[PDB]
Amino acid sequence: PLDPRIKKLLESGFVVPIGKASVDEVRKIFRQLASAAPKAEVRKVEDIKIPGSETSINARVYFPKAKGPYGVLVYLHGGGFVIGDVESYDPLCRAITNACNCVVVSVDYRLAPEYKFPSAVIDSFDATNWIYNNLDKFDGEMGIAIAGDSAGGNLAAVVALLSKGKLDLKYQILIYPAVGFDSVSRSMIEYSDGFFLTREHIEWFGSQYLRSPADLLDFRFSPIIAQDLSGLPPALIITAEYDPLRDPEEAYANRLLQAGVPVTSVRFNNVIHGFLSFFPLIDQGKDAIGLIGSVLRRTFYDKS
Amino acid sequence: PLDPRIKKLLESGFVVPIGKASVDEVRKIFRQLASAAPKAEVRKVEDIKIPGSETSINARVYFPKAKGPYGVLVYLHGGGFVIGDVESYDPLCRAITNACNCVVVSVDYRLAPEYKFPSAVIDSFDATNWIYNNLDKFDGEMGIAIAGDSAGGNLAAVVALLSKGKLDLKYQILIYPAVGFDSVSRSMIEYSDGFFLTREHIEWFGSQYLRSPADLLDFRFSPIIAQDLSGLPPALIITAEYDPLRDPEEAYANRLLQAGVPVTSVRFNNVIHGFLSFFPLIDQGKDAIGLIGSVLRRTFYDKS
Amino acid sequence: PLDPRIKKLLESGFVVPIGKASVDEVRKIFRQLASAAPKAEVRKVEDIKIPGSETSINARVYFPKAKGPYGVLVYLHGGGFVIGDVESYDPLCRAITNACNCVVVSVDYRLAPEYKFPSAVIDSFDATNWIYNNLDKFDGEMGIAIAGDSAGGNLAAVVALLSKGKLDLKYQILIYPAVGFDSVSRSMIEYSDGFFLTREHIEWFGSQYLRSPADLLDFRFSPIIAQDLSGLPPALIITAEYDPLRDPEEAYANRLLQAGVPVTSVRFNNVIHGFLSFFPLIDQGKDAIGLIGSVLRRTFYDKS
Amino acid sequence: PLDPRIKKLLESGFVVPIGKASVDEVRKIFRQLASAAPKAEVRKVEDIKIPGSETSINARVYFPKAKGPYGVLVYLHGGGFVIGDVESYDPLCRAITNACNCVVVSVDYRLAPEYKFPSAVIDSFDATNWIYNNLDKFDGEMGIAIAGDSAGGNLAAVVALLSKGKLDLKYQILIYPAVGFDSVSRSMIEYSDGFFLTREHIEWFGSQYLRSPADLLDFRFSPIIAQDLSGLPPALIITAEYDPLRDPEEAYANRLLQAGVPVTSVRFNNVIHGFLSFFPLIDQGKDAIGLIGSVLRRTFYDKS
Repeated sequence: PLDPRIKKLLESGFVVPIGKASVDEVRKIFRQLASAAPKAEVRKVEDIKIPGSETSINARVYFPKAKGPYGVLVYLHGGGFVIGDVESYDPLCRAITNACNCVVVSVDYRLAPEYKFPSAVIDSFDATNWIYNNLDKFDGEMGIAIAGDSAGGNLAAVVALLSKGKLDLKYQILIYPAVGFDSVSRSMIEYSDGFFLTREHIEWFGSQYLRSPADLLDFRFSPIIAQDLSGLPPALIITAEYDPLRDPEEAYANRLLQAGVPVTSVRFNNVIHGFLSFFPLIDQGKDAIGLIGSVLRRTFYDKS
Repeated sequence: PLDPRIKKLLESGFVVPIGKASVDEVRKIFRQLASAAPKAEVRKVEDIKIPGSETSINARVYFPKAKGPYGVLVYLHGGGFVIGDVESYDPLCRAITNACNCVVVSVDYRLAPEYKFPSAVIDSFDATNWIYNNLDKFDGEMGIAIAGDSAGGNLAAVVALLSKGKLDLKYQILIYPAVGFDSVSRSMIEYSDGFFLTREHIEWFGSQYLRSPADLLDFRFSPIIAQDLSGLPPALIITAEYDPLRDPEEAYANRLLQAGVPVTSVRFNNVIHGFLSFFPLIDQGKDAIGLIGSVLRRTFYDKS
Repeated sequence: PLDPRIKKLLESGFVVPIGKASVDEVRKIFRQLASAAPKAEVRKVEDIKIPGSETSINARVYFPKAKGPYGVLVYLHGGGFVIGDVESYDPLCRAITNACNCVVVSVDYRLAPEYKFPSAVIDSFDATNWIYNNLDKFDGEMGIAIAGDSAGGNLAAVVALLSKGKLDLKYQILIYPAVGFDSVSRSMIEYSDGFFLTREHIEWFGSQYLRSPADLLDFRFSPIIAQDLSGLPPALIITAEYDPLRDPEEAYANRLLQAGVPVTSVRFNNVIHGFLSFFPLIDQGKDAIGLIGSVLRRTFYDKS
Repeated sequence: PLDPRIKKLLESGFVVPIGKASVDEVRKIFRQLASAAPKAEVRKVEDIKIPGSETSINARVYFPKAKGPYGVLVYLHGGGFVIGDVESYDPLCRAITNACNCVVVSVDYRLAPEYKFPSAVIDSFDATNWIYNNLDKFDGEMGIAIAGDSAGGNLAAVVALLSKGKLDLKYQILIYPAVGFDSVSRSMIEYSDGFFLTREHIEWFGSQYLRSPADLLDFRFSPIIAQDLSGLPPALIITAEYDPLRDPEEAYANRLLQAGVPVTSVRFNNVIHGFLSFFPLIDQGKDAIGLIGSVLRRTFYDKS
């Protein structure tokens, strides 16, 4: 079952009313839930502007207390392509920075409904490309990895596909990613209601971001249908037991492994979608951050 | 685990080499596996020609020994839209006829690759419509129901959708139906190999029947994406534990139930896709036929 | 998920308050829930007294409208070894009689807490033995089979074990049986609350029937630990998707199959423990009765 | 499915022939598989003798390169209560030492069949008690935690129960622990063969360690039946997807959570029982060690 702490939380009015309030109001509610966590100190934080192909892309750079040289983690926030932003994810990014002893660059990709698919993908890819070619500005020569949660994990997976034979990503961290259109899985049907992220929210986010049903078949929305997954960076894929998105994420892990990509696929039992964002209230979220920290310290530094 | 009888069978060379032999050779091998079962006597068998909108449609009519009046079951064979035919399914149709005490009309819908989607759907619908308007010719006034296995179960489900507010179907029997595009489910990933129907076969059948990826999003191929499942006939949905197709079929059951359609969804444990076709070698197949017989005698006759 | 009809029912106060009211009151509430179903006509009903080794055993005999000769189904009711009786199960037994065209003998085995384990087992075995040696009194020469639901299914399975090389049982029908001590399965943990039969009820029933923890290891309470399951009668095992007892029943099916016993193991999706008792309110219960009818008409009569 | 790397490994003759070779030969084969991994440097290693209530208990103490003060992890090796020892687990203990920046004390508890249950429990508890009262000898004032894998994880869980209101354990790390008698779970039935640890091995180990079937009901063998799990130390429970032992471990996690104990329960997908012991050949094993390191650095030091 759910961790009783989580069951109590959901019963006690822990909700974002996606599809039942204006886009402004749902953004505001999410800001308050996410941005409430403590902001751990880091060494230095910098806001920068990345020159993207279609827009100037805001990003926030977090430097760790450890001395360089560093690896650089490009981080793409979640929020169903519609909500979230760099500043609401500041507590989570600072926690990751400290766990990984690495530079984290959190990207403000364009959001729907104002900017439809594939705008978020273009910005996420353009930001990763620029960071790769400018690692020297971050004392970042230990290399680049890409990470994101939920919608951001979808973007991370897709950027890893788009980067093949262009950039040299060390690693992809996919934190309960959306991996594409799912009208069929058991987890999607079983956990459609009552577990924080609902089927109605998933459909509402889709209705804002996608332009037509053809986009469902586009690998830049559904990377699980990509023709060829070989040669992608090694993956850590974190899933949550009581999450409608769980089964397709475990399928994507298996497909990567089948294509010879190294994958550590881990299900956090007893918890729900989005749990890292609520690490003060959901202890397992801290341990998932610690797991991200382990994998990145190993890839970048060959350290424990 | 698999029923040891089935494990022994698969180990002992029980295979159709889909995608690894010519269309002619795979059709021939399937004919031999299916057509090998005993042909139970029925009262009378008749081959008829149904005037379809695009072709003359062959069908075989089986009359039960019980006296009329009858319900009429329209039966659509499986074979991935490419293999099978009325004559290979003659043993299974005779078994159903005897179990249900009903008239069975088995439909020879056009096959791929010669005829692509949606030719099989058009023929299956046209046949059902004609049978409905001609029930009197079968002493068939107790009404019409639709059934099929695998690809035929897909066609049965889709005909039920297309019939809403045109015909009065009493019931839909979906025997491990294909219910649409699935790149994500656990059963599909878990049972992709070694359980008679493989992912490679599913992809090969798709490559023969579909015209483009857009067809994946067509409700006449993927009925699980239909906009509105309400008002469909009550369903019996039979699934098999070790079948890649299992999870999406259980999702379709749940979606029907959510739309207020009565559904009896039953998983036959320990068995594989296609098991009713092999009822002499797989005892559970006999019991699945007996379950079909119960549901149809109740719907048509209000008899035990 | 649950069939919405069932979810509505449970939400609407469908409960037996096991462990929270006196034994008299819980028996009375169960009588009212079970005995409410319509009593289908049969040909003749007779109450008899079977001379058991420890008690005179009441049984109710139901004769079908079909002409003889008959098979005889020994039926053992459920109720956690504590509640239920022949008369509350009269609607279900009449439904089975009509489905199977067979004689049903429903046994009033001694109940806990008045009579502890193994009293129910002794009576169930003694009744089966007497019926076997007296089949001629029922025009019952087509043979004997044993069936029960829940606690009664436990007793049926155990009688099948105790009968090996004494009686010639044709078949065992185990309808969501209790198959022994389970402190570990996923279904038990997952469906411990909210699905009609709860962990607290299971523990309360155990506390009334068992004498000490050693009884947990007795094969006459936990048949899944029996040393040797070979040579038992072919089984139909019915399970329900949302039932804490589900996983150990599927394990018992697998163990039988591994011991070379023919088993048809079927999970009724979307439904709860006890669903056949509520066949007027839960349509799938009718279809499960129809499946029992198919299997028994085949074993006894070699008829469809 | 299994990680293809693991499938290749198992196919390529990766086996301990438990129950099919002498106790000496199975011990020798395990020594060679486990002891083959690289021995990472640590600061200092010491072999000590702990005065137990029934025997002098050998233990190996590993000091980390980081400066003190330290927490102390008591480590209990796996091997089904029969095989393994401190020296075969030296590579894994050194890896843990480095990940946790902590003192690890690996305990040589008495083995079956020479010493039956509960000898291993008595030694594991006596060692933990002595280490707790002698933390000063290890510069170990940051406290004590207990960890073990498989049989050792069973012993760790049981020591945590036995320590309540005697010692102050900070944490219990249970790495695919055996949590007691399981004749019923789906994982046990499903993964009984072909996944390195088999049902036959589990039964053979039991037959060497236990004295009678009554021991199955003893909470010091089956901690999942303990009367009261409240007030135990926070747990990290690691399970593996393709492991017969998986389901009862997830049940034990849930029971702890229900008793208000903090638990992080994580399933490593695609891998088998014992995978941390094979961290050079199974990459996920390294990441599981990194997760142990995160949780211990947090509990002992409040560090990332």
